[PDB]
Amino acid sequence: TAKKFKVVTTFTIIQDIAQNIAGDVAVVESITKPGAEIHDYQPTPRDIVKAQSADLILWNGMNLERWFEKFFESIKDVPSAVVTAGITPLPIREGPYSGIANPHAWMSPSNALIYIENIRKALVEHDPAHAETYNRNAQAYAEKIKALDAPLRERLSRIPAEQRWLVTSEGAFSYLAKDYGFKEVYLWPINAEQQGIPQQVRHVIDIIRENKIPVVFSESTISDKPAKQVSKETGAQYGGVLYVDSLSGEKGPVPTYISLINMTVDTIAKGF
Ligand SMILES: [Zn+2]
Ligand SMILES: [Zn+2]
Ligand SMILES: [Zn+2]
Ligand SMILES: [Zn+2]
Ligand SMILES: [Zn+2]
Ligand SMILES: [Zn+2]
Repeated sequence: TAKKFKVVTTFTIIQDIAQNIAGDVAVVESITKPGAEIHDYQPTPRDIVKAQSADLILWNGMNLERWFEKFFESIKDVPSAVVTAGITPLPIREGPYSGIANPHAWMSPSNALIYIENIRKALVEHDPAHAETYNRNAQAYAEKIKALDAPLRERLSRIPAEQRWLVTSEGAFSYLAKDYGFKEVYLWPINAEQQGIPQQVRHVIDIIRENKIPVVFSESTISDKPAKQVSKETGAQYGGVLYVDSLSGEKGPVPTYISLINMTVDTIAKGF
């Protein structure tokens, strides 16, 4: 037990999944901090030194981290791995990124099994002295993820099909909405600098008309104001905050990936 194998991830969700696979035999750190916007994060010099100190770097791919490839050019002799390998992307459906992969694949718990296997495989490949701990921890964590499916569906089972509309600010929930039979509506399709600020807001306020959607949400790394506005101009309650792009701090409501899924579904459910 000298200095432990060091893994650096781009953001907090991957950090928590990887630390569950690593257990005590490896140290997993995230480049972005809890609460920080991850799509257009601007790396600092201290971020370079952190990534350069790693034995292995994990990132999402599906162009989630618009900043990563340019950043990674400053890192030498450190292998990286894309943890969404083998996931089939859902395309973005409107706006200037229409047709690009929707990168929020981790919001489907069945996809998280694929994240887990990609991370396990990378850990075993580059740290083979601990292949037994990594292989045991991954199987145990995959079983925790599989166990979520029944309580999650049961928690949402009081909402009838026609009523299952999920109205959020970022369209970050397409993978979760597909898994649990929700229709998605959103103020913008993916976080970015962009136009369409008030026109999608009026188009969303539209769809809330004929479907009498009762509740709309925001998310933890972006401004809650546009959702709160939509709630004002309609009769819909503001139900947010949902979690997708970041965990909370270790003492906050959402310190782990499992707590992020459970609490996001729980908040949708109570919103209805
Ligand atoms: Zn050891
Ligand atoms: Zn080691
Ligand atoms: Zn490798
Ligand atoms: Zn043993
Ligand atoms: Zn739309
Ligand atoms: Zn996002």
